Parts: sequence; C-alpha cells; structure tokens
Amino acid sequence: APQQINDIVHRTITPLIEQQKIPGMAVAVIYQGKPYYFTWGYADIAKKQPVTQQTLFELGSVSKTFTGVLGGDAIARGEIKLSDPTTKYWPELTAKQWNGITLLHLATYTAGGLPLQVPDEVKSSSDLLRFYQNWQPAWAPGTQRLYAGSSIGLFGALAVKPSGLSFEQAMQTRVFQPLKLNHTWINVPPAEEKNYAWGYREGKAVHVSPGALDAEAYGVKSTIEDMARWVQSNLKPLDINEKTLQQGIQLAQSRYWQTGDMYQGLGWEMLDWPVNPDSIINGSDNKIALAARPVKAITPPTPAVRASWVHKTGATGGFGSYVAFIPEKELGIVMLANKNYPNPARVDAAWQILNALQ
Ligand SMILES: *C(=O)[C@@H](NC(=O)/C(=N\OC)c1csc(N)n1)[C@@H]1N=C(C(=O)O)C(=C)CS1
Repeated sequence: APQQINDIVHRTITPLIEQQKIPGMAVAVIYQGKPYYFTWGYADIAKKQPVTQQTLFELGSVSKTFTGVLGGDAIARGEIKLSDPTTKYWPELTAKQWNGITLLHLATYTAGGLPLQVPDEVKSSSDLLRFYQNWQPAWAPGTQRLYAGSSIGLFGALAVKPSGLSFEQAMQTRVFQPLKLNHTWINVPPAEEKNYAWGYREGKAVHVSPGALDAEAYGVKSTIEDMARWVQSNLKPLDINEKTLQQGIQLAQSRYWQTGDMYQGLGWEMLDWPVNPDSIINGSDNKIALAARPVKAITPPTPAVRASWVHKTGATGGFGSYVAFIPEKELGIVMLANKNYPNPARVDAAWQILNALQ
C-alpha cells in the first residue's frame, strides 16, 4: 500500500475495533483501480484462526447488491421488464392488493409496506404464497419506500423464473463465474468450511440459518478479495466482456426514486457526490434507514451517474459489513467484520478512509 492508505486505515480502523470489540475484520481499499488489503484479529477465536484474505464473511443484506445486478442482467437479456406486474411471474398471487404492484416496486421497496423480514415460520413454498397472499399494504404502490428483505427477496425469486434456473444457479453462472468471484458462495461447500469465519453475537459463535428467500436477501458469503473484485466490477462496468452483465450493473445503479438526498437503485443506494457525510452516516442508522419515507419517482430513471457515492450496509446475527464506492474517483472500500456493530460506525469509518484518498 501507498503510505497515505496505511495511515488513514490504521488511524481509522484501530479505534473502531477497540470501540466495538470486533473480533475479526477485513478491509479492502480500491485506489486508482487496484485493491489493498488489511486484516485484523480472528475468524475463529476458540481455534485461534486469523482473519486472512481467504476468510469468508457473511455479507448479510450486501447480498441485495448481487440480487439487483442479476435482476438487471435479466432485464438486459430481455427476460423481464421492471414495468411488468408481479402477477406475470407469480400468477397464483391472485389477491387484489397485488394489482398494480410491479417488479420495480418489489426491487425498490416501494410496493407499499412489504415487511423487513420474512417471518421464520415461513418455511415451505406454500407457506410463502400464503404469506404474500395474506399480507395487506400499508400504502398504495409507489408512494413510500420501506426497506424490506421480503420485497427485494421476492424480486430476485421472480426475476430468475424465465431463465429456467434456480436463483443460486443463475447467480453462479451469470454473475459469480464471469466476474471470477470464485470464492463467493450462497452455500458454503464442505471443502471451503475451513475458511468460514464464525460470527459473534453476545459472545456465542454463530452462523446464519436457513430461511425463506435467504439467498435473494442475505445469503451470500465471500472473501475480502472477491468483494474487492465486486467493487471494481461495479466501479467500472465497461471493462466487463459479457454485454448483459455490463448493462445489468449499470441498471442497478440507475436512480429510480429519491427520498431526501438519497436515491434507490437495484440493491445499491446512491447519493450525489460530493456527499454530505452527516447524511450518509445518520442516514445509515436504523431509526432512519428502516423508516417509511415518501418517494419521488425519477421520471424517467437516471442512468448510472459517475459522480455518486454508491453504497450498501449489511448484517446477519453475527456479522456486519459495508461497501461504498465513488466511480468518478475510481475509489472504493469493503469492510467485513464477524460482529454486527452499528451502521453509523461503519459508514463514518469508510467516509474517513475514502475522503482522505480522493
Ligand atoms: C440485511 O443485512 C438484513 N439483515 C438481516 O436480515 C439480518 N440481520 O440484520 C441485522 C439477518 C438475516 S439472517 C440473520 N440471522 N440475521 C436487513 N438489514 C438490516 C440492516 O441493518 O441492514 C436490519 C435492520 C435487519 S434486516
């Protein structure tokens, strides 16, 4: 690393780890195209395994970025349109509240109050139809954004129906493989388990459990290297040889709705750069990030704007992550930790690092 990068990383990450008691963390900095890696602490406290560049972290809701891109790749292949009604892909959704709710609404949390999580009692396919058939909206479609795994989760499950593939198999073949993300998994294969960090919640070692629509909303595990390569791929999508993937990435950073000073893409969220850091830092706090807000349609959607801060927070019960980049500045960051610590602490550290490098 250039000395600039070590100094701001160490001066920023050391106090964060101490403040938050994070057992293991990996950071990548993307700077003038190339990634620079830092690791601290333990993947596995008990067995004294260090965090390395090969350690797998659970990405949590950062998985929604892969989901948004794969959905974008399906649009670009001609298989779906964001203007299609939900019912085109799930006809059994016959309850009348589903009228007028499109793929766009699902992908962007604007369907009218679909909930944060799919409840744990929803295990089977028929439980899932049931859950969506019996849900009643809080609002008309396309008036309020409420951040929701049940919403983007359903988008991803529907968006792969036309391809004929499982969502897993579509993600593998259409996103992971072409980008050479070869240590990124929805299901960790048994031979790779030795690299799988434990998550820590109130001291207990934990992994994420199976759940309805887990792959679509929070199901990806990856390494700091592969996540660096995911950021580079989203920073510079024209370098990607597969046409539909290249367009898919650009569709996921298109601006569909605005609330306050933020815009909703497909899994990614964006703000104009130069950004006010107060708004990203405070905006990431759950009190705000999880609240319903009114949305203004961007008519028509703005194509990926280079001069943007593009980002996503994610957590599971035992992990906490964050990815942010700025395409105009050829700059990005990935922060993976095996503890779920508050979002504003993540964003503030990323902001400290990146504004220092621009
Ligand atoms: C995304 O990260 C998603 N998070 C979750 O679904 C979980 N935990 O979040 C704190 C989760 C999934 S499986 C498991 N054991 N835990 C949504 N994101 C957030 C977030 O802070 O980004 C949440 C508020 C919970 S829901």
